[PDB]
Amino acid sequence: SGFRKMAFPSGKVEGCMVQVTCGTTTLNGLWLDDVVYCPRHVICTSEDMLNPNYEDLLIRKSNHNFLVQAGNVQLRVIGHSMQNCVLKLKVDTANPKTPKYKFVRIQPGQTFSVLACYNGSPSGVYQCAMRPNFTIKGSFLNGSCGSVGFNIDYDCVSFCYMHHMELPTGVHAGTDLEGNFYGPFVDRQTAQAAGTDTTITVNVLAWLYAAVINGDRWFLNRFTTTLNDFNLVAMKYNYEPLTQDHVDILGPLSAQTGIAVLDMCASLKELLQNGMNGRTILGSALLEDEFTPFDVVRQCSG
Amino acid sequence: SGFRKMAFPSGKVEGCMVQVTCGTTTLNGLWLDDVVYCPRHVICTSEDMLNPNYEDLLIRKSNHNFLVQAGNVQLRVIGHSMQNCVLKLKVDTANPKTPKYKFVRIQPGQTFSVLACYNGSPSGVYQCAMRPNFTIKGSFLNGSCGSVGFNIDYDCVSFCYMHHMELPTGVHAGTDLEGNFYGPFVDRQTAQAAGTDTTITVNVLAWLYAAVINGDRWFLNRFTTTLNDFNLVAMKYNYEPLTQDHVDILGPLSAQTGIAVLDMCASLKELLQNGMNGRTILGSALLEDEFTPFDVVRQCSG
Ligand SMILES: *[C@](O)(C(=O)NC)[C@H](CCC(C)(F)F)NC(=O)[C@@H]1[C@H]2CCC[C@H]2CN1C(=O)[C@@H](NC(=O)OC)C(C)(C)C
Ligand SMILES: *[C@](O)(C(=O)NC)[C@H](CCC(C)(F)F)NC(=O)[C@@H]1[C@H]2CCC[C@H]2CN1C(=O)[C@@H](NC(=O)OC)C(C)(C)C
Repeated sequence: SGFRKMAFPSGKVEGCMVQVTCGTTTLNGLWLDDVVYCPRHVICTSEDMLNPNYEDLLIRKSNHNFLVQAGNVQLRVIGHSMQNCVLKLKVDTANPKTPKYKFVRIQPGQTFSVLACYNGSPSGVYQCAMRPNFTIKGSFLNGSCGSVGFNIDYDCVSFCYMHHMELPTGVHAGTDLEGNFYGPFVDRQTAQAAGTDTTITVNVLAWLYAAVINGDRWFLNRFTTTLNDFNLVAMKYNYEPLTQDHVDILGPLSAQTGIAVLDMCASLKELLQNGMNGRTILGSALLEDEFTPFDVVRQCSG
Repeated sequence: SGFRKMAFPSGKVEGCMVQVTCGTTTLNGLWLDDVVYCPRHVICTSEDMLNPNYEDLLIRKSNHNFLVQAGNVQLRVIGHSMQNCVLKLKVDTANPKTPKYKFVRIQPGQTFSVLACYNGSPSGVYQCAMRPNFTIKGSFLNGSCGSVGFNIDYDCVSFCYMHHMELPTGVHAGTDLEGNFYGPFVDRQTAQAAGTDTTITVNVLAWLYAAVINGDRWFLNRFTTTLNDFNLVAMKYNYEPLTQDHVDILGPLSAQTGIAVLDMCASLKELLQNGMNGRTILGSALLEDEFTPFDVVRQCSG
């Protein structure tokens, strides 16, 4: 029993973190096979950041302008190219610690683990979700650019996020491992703000199932609701629409607990309208939305 | 910016996890140098668990009764001994992935990362605290025994917890890596209950400093309090006493934010008496107590 915000073991990713320096900018890179992936803004100076033309800035660089360090050893850069907002540095050595990996671009609502790094050294691991407004609520300081987010599927590391920036509200923006930003953000130091965020409804329902699996049932009720009437209440509280596909994905949890999805929706509706009345669910006084249905099944079934 | 429940990168510990089987009981072991450490209850049967005499049960075992598997390879057991509630199995191979390590017995209020494992395979990592009642609020299923808790200090892994059991309230009990239980618990399937828990006051204050460092200041006030008057209010809310040593440990955070410890105590007193009035601190509607002052400095300073 128990339910924690649980990250994937980070070992397979720790064995891929390197330091990348270009001029006075040092950040992290991801070394897989003979390629090091990092944010392309590693080529910028403070003046360039305001409005950079990355194609020009990269044309002015050579392989020797990039210093890649894997622990105590230097990896010679033998080639370079830009793919969207990432820079790919071909190196002379294939990483012997390269795990089985994939690059995936996730959807909002999906969770992942972040391995926060500084100077190519892993510092900590935590669990995030891609918010509906395409930001992540991470914990990143200057030097963390190039830190990655990932999921582990059996023995395959699926990389889904690379860190690039912090928005004025303290939330974070970045790209997939092919350098495409999540959301409308751009890698330039200019006025950008996250849109209004919403609650990931399917994940709140998944976490209410986790609470039931763990013996927290106080919020359950005899009522059911229709998907339409639930969505009418959900919109009012800035919750994402619950779809029939979401109801289907919650099927296994619904069957394991004997509580139909629309029955759980009536509990969520009652919680949204009345609050918790001084009570907690899984040690939280707020409705948690950063566990997917898969995270709940994984953690509760091992 | 940002503040998350952050675990240490688990790689160094993942490289030490093995599976240990004795009869039909399979659990996890920790392989460091040529020794595998695991819960001694691996030698018990369901009938033995009610009231075992471990000295007898171990005398009846031989090295060949223990099956140690490190991934796909079998590690031959060449010796065995019991130290408190842990079993130490000497094996024919020294772990080539043995990090720089120490075994430490932590105090209540200290935090650590748990690498949850099943059949010698790491499943997830999360952050815990040793509660004042000597339990941990973990997330563990059957098969997780032998999973360890640790801190990483520079390049040294300090192991502090090995998982053994779950109490009726859903919280967890275990030992240090030398097999001494935290708290009054014993490794036998009999009536045991955790005592009433309290809030780790020094950690709540550390997290209020983390909130200020991250721009959350709504709870601050112009008042100060005395250590005695704060402790009089703290006892009323089941909070641990705040000591002068705690006030000293919070010194660096107090100096970085310009808010004296007793000034922050007046904020905590006001929060305990009035509540949050619909507001949150670092995304929480409860006062968090599972970040130590060191965790805050580490995460906020990188
Ligand atoms: C990152 O480049 C790094 O770690 N380099 C050593 C750095 C990470 C900062 C933080 C707080 F998120 F960890 N990112 C930046 O400084 C980025 C940089 C690349 C893309 C634009 C350029 C500015 N920038 C920012 O994060 C700025 N934010 C915005 O411009 O938001 C619209 C600030 C420096 C935070 C104002
Ligand atoms: C652990 O032995 C294991 O993973 N083995 C394969 C197991 C872990 C259970 C859990 C839920 F915490 F992950 N631990 C036990 O089953 C222990 C076992 C060793 C010490 C006593 C004996 C019973 N036990 C318990 O956890 C029981 N709890 C108590 O007896 O609490 C007083 C239950 C089986 C949970 C009732």
